[PDB]
Amino acid sequence: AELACFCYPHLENDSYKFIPFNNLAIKAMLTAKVDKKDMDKFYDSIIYGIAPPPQFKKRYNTNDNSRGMNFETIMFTKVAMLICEALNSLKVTQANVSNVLSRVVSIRHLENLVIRKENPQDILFHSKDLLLKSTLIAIGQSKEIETTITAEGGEIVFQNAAFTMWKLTYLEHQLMPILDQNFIEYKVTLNEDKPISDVHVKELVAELRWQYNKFAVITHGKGHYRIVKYSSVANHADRVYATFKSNVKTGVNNDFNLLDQRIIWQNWYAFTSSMKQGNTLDVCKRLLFQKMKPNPFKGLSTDRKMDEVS
Amino acid sequence: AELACFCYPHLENDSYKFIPFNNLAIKAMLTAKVDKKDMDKFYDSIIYGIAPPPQFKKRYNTNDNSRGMNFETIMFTKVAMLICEALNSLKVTQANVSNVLSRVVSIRHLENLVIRKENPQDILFHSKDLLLKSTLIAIGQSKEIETTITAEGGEIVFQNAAFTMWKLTYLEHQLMPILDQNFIEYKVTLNEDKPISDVHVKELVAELRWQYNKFAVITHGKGHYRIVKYSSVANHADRVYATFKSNVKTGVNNDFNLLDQRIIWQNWYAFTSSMKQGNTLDVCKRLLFQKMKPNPFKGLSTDRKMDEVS
Amino acid sequence: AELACFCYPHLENDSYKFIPFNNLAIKAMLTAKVDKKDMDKFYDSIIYGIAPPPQFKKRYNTNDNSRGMNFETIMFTKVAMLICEALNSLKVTQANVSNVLSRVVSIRHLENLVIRKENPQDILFHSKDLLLKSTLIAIGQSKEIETTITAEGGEIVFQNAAFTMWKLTYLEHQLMPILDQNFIEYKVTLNEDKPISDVHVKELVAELRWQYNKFAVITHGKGHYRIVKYSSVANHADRVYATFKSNVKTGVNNDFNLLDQRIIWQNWYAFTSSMKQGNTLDVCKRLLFQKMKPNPFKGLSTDRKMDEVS
Amino acid sequence: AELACFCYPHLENDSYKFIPFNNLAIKAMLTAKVDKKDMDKFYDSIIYGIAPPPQFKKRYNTNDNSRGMNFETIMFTKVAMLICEALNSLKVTQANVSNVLSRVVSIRHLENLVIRKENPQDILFHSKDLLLKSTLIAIGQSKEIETTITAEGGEIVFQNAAFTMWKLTYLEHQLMPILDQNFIEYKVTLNEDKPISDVHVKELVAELRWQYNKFAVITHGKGHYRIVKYSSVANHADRVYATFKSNVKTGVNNDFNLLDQRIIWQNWYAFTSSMKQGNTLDVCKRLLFQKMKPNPFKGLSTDRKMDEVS
Amino acid sequence: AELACFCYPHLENDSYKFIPFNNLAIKAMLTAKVDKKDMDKFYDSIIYGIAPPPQFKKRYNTNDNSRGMNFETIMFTKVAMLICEALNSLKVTQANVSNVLSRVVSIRHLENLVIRKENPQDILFHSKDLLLKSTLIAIGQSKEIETTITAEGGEIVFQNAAFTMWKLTYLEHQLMPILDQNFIEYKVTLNEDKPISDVHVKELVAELRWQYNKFAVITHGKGHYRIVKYSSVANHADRVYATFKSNVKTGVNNDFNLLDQRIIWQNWYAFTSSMKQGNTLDVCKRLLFQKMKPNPFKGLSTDRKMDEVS
Amino acid sequence: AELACFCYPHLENDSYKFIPFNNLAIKAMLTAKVDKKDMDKFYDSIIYGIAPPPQFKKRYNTNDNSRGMNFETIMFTKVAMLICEALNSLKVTQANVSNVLSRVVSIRHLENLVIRKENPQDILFHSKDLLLKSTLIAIGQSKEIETTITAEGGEIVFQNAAFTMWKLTYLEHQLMPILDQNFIEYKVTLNEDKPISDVHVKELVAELRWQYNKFAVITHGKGHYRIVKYSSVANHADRVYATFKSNVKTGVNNDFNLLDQRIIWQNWYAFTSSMKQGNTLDVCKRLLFQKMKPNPFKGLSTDRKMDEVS
Ligand SMILES: [Mg+2]
Ligand SMILES: [Mg+2]
Ligand SMILES: [Mg+2]
Ligand SMILES: [Mg+2]
Ligand SMILES: [Mg+2]
Ligand SMILES: [Mg+2]
Repeated sequence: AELACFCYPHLENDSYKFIPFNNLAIKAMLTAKVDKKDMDKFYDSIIYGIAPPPQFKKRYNTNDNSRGMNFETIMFTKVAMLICEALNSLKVTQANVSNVLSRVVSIRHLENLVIRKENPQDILFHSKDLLLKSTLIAIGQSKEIETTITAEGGEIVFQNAAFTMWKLTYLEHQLMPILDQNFIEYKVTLNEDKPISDVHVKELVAELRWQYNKFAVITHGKGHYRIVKYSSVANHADRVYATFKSNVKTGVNNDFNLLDQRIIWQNWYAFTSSMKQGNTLDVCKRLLFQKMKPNPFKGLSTDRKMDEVS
Repeated sequence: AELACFCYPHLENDSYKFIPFNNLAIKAMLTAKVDKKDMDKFYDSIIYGIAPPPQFKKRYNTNDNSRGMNFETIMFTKVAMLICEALNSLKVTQANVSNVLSRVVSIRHLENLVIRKENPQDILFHSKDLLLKSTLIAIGQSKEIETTITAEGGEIVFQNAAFTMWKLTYLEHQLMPILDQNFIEYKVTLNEDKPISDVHVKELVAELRWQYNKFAVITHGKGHYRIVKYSSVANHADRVYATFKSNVKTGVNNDFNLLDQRIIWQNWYAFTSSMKQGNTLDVCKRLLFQKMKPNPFKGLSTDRKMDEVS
Repeated sequence: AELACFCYPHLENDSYKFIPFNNLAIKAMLTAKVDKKDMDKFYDSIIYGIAPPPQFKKRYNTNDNSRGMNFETIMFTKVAMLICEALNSLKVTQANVSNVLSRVVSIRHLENLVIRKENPQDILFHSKDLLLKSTLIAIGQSKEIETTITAEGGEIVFQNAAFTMWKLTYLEHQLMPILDQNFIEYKVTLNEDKPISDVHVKELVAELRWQYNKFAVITHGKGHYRIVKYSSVANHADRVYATFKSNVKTGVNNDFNLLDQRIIWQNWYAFTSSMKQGNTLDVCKRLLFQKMKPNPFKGLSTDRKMDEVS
Repeated sequence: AELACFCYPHLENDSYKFIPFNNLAIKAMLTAKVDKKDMDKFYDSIIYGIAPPPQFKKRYNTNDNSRGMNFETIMFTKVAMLICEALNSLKVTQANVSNVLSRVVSIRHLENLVIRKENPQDILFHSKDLLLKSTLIAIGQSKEIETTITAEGGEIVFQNAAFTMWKLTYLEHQLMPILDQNFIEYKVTLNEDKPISDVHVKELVAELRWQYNKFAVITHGKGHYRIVKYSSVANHADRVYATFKSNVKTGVNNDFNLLDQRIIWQNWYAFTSSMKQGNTLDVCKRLLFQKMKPNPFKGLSTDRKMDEVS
Repeated sequence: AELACFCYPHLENDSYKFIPFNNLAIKAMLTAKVDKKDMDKFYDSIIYGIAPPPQFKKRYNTNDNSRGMNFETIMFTKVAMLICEALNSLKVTQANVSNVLSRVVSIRHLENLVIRKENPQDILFHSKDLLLKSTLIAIGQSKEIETTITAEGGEIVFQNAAFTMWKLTYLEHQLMPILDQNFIEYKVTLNEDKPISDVHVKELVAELRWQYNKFAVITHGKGHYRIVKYSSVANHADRVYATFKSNVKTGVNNDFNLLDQRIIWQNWYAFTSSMKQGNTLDVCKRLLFQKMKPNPFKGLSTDRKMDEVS
Repeated sequence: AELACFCYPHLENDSYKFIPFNNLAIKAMLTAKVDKKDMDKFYDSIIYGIAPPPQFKKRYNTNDNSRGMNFETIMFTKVAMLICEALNSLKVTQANVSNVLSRVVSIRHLENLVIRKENPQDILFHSKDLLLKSTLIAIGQSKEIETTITAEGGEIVFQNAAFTMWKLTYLEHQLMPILDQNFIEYKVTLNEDKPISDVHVKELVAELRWQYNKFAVITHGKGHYRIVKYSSVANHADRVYATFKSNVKTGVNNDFNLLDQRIIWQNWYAFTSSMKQGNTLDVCKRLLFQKMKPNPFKGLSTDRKMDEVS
């Protein structure tokens, strides 16, 4: 959903502060009759303050809508505050306000950060500057790359010198949980942005082949690996391509990190290298469905299997 | 119930302060044997302080009484405090104390205000002067008209530039809930006290005809619409008339706002216009039961129906 | 789903008997690896007997599939028995078996009949020939028209000399309940197949205008009215048309009862009269979205409203 | 545990009938003081009948013993009856009684058969001769090979023309459940005892490599595959060897079916082929821990992965 | 309580049959106003049949009485039936009826027999003649001695060739449970009425010294041992003496089995041998409180302790 | 477990402070792939701080490990803090840090101290110096002897001028409870370290013989008695000997307090006196299993028994 779904802008001393919505103001908005002239304007409830633009009604779950968010949970307020805390660390100028609030962000990413920020064991609980960097990356108002320390979080299921792998907890989420219960996705983040030695890559690939054999290793180009079910690689190719296409139409720069060719699924490296060369979706997606002949380390499966036998 | 059911007056520096009753003092009063000479005087429990006059015993629920209030709930204290907070914002002089405490008020209205005052999303939680205006209107110690910002509250089910419509939550109430579970009533308050354009009236009437077709649109003359079941319009006519009659006997001024003739139920506008002309109950009530031939906007039902089909 | 999802055919003395599936046989089928040569053939589990053809896997709910049926409930067995009881009342010859088992039927209709058959108050519990007629209509192996006595059932919400109106209980269903909780549909069945006097039609239309004002009165042409939300008339038009189209391609006769023009929604009568004239979907569906100028009984709303006021 | 833990022998007309123990007779036995002269003799409680020999005390769970069985469950009686039903289908002669009752059997195998026998969907519920064959195989009083139709049961997780694979449910068991909750074991039984075509083997191996990559495919030589965690192959090698060794000392014939070399784990085929050649445990077990260079079908993993991508 | 608390006599063909009371007839009796002339006569409720004599009111628990029985439990009916079943196995003649019904019996003993009779594992469930012998002993209408096979029952906590020891379950009882939760009593019954070898006595005494060191071994003279807390031996001496005294006044024969002098508590053997010589209570009870110098088997404690160390 | 399982060292101003681990840092460590070069080094999670050395993985309960501790309970943090509070009361120098953190301690002892420290009735709650002395004794960084005031705690079941006896509550523990539910152990601590008069010893031995007859009175040499089941004396002899042996190899001084010969179990005094003379395990352990002929106070059992009879 867009940032304008959680906060509205307020000017103070020619510097913009952002304010979370009340959920009762959202609920009043969803019952409002509004002119089409006013659907892009912020709504005013008399009782509960300002509400998002009525054009965003579909972002909110209703008796009719299940494809939105659960805006009446406490989590909605925590995520709105988190966004607002980060938008206020910038001082957005009037020229920029409409653009920042238009940015579409992952609610599940933001919720996971709240879970990190409120956990006293997590470094984000103790470093207001780390949390701010983490949130700024999430809401796309920073060009730093998400790494382990700035990751959205989840359950750590594997760690080594170079990588931390997280299980994404989206089924348990309060604000916008994934509905199909057959969902499983993992994330591999970089600990540092340095080059990685071959042994630390071998360790990762061994774990993925042994424990995540039914998962593809892909990426959306923003610097980290995503461990997704093979039955969903086709949908991921669609969304990655739409984003690559939409950014070519808008002029936004498309720098896509293909990551290590030894870790990424071979077919996915093909589909995304082709995409990075400029080919259309159909040229690109057909490479997902080919069976390619060749790979990087051999016998990794056997080593781990023989370790278990002991 | 009368204001004297929640507070008693105490003098300090020739200015009256009001003090909420303890519910255990009420419970002691309900067991007291009192002279008829003393039934209009405030009762003294030895253990729990002052108690309402014993003539008010019927206002309180007992093993025998179900037509009173649940004075032992925490809500009774909150409502008593709310009343007392407003009575203390005035400085009632000795000549006036008996009259203010004699005023009969809607407990359900007062309870709903408590629900607004204790809700951090509600403007009443943040504006002590709005809350005071709201309470003063409720306890009839102000001649301002209830509007959306000063409304008793409830669930917002419709809003536009001119109107907010509230569902009255009286079944869930703690202090004096409505007992029949077949109850449904709605309230339409004015957002501002200005004149209203024809489009904003058309929007309201369309919603009422489409979503509240089984409800009459009536008013008690105090500036807002009440959406009530047709099976209860007869009882409402009684109470509105009794009030109009009792105020003619007492000399209290009867200014009755008939509201927009395009919104009010046609028959009800008739019964109340006749009442405002001075006719008796029987002349007036018989106009409720006539079927009148004609109305203000045609095809509003069809427009909304055709919108839904898309 | 097709009849072959609940029973398989077995020959005895050149007369076909049908046998319900075990749900564990279905569960074994859903784990089976089967040649494409064999996907239209009945599956053999070793432990639990015969199972439906693997081409029907999608009809059954899985960890992956939610758009099928809950075949592991007791209700699945009751519905399979009901089908089988009716298929055995016929003696289907070898030429016919594949055609009967190919027939697609409403599981919710069949489940509702089970609820009637097992209820000792219901005439279906007492008349094995009524139940058989009811089931034969449901599984499309009879050309009699569904009437009140043979209806699928539900909660009776209105009855008069000519009509019974049923609320469809599909949200509570065990085998294939409707998932959106915003669902409400009603059914109006004929008590007898005779002509209906004008007063009995006036009674029905009055109830629908007063109590079901937010519902369209439509029909699928098989002899009874369906009371559906206006927001769903578009989807109903699609399915009715597909059926009318698919039967023109297959040569199946399309007799469509347009029912009383005074009861059916005006726009729907148009879309279906146009369909019955042979026009394409787009010519027909556009008549759903027009606003037409004129209707049959006037003042019915007012009469019922005035009755309530008393 | 030994068969003498569930039944005792009783002679009628020079033919032996077997009788299940009462669990209260077992409980009396566990409190009994018995001469060492009598520890191999059946115990007599006065109140509850005959009880197992006191030398079997350790087979029964106590406040002190957790490595025995839950003899006070209803399941103990069902398993005792099942054993007794099968022992009575034979007519064991006096020379044989001590030998049959000495036979050690898998309680979990017997419990699983009870779960099949009491399930109306299961063929064992309907065929008293199949159930008897199944039980006779289980209690080692038959030289037929366990196949799908005679299998102990469990959840079917894969089936094809040649094989059925079962998940062993031992954690849910009442009489002697597996305690570590980290347990998972699967069983692959033959549907028929015929030769198996190469495609049906390819189908099995593809499923095992894709869905059971973290499992070894081994066998105990009695005609079916066992899918066990690699971390437990070492323990299985011990038990298989002890049995092979103990049968060489006792003269019992050791026919060990090595099954298909394309399905069995390569190392396990080695350890068991060596065992079948007569080598000692240490020569044999060391072959489990080698990493061997080569295998039967290549690209099976890739085919299944590419199927999922579609 | 007396037998007349559970049944009343009814004559048929000059042979007496006994009939259980309805608990509602008892409840009517406890509200009845009755002449003192009629307190020893059976009461007639009009609605529920015959009720016990009103002189027995104190035997029944009331809002006022806790020292009686819970006559409204199902257990009361089962115990009444058990008594009645045994009274009907005799054919009590008119001369005898008043005497049998006057007999005072242990309700807890009778309840325990019901628990044995309704247990399919218990021989009493299968032998109507054993159950009858057991009940006849209990209600003192038989001079046979209670043994293991005829015991009242409970949990078996020790058994050997000569003895069975039972834990008395009186805290869990439905009809008349022991109220202090600090209660523990055990019973040692003879398996046969033969002489007992010295090893089987050594086994019993070893178990009592090791596991029941805080318990006295006493007897009430009726052929079995009672394992009671030392803090209650004084009360037991009272009741045993009262019975021995009351039977000397009534002429009932007093045969008191002193049991094995090696098993009985030394002091208790003294108090009861003195009682059997004719001394008064004070001569006898003072022997309970002496500390006597010497005993039968030495080192039994040490043997059992050393067994445990291994 | 070793002290390094709860805290890691941090240097400040050439004085060492110790810091508790986060349990999420431990959980990240248990998923980490670590070089063998690094298994003795403290682990760094990026998100949750420092974690114990990976060589300690087995000290922590996992889905696979039940023989470790429940490090995710709040109790783990309280025990880590308690350790850290005591390690910081010392100022451990760099030479010493590795040695202190290597010390193996009783987690159950530490948990019991937490239960004392957080109890406002306990003197440890009020005396930070008593608590520190108590913890320093527990973690073996003090040579004072545990006494009643510094005891680990538990339920007091007996007290006199010289001794307090505690029931060890290890089954209820959160961090590392004893799993067998058949566990019972008691502790007898000295109130003062003075000589004890003969009457106060007689009082203790009387209580142990009467109420703990099935328990051996032993000691591990550190100044207090342990009341353990005879069935476990053999295991205790093993552990006491291993400690005595391991300290002879390491040069740590072995001062073993044999305590009062009148209180200790005779056989145990023998096994430990022999151990203190230098004999091997087999010479020593065989003295546990002998039956020795003679003891200190006679008739103590009889006195207590006779007290109870009154
Ligand atoms: Mg990415
Ligand atoms: Mg009004
Ligand atoms: Mg139809
Ligand atoms: Mg095998
Ligand atoms: Mg006796
Ligand atoms: Mg010690």
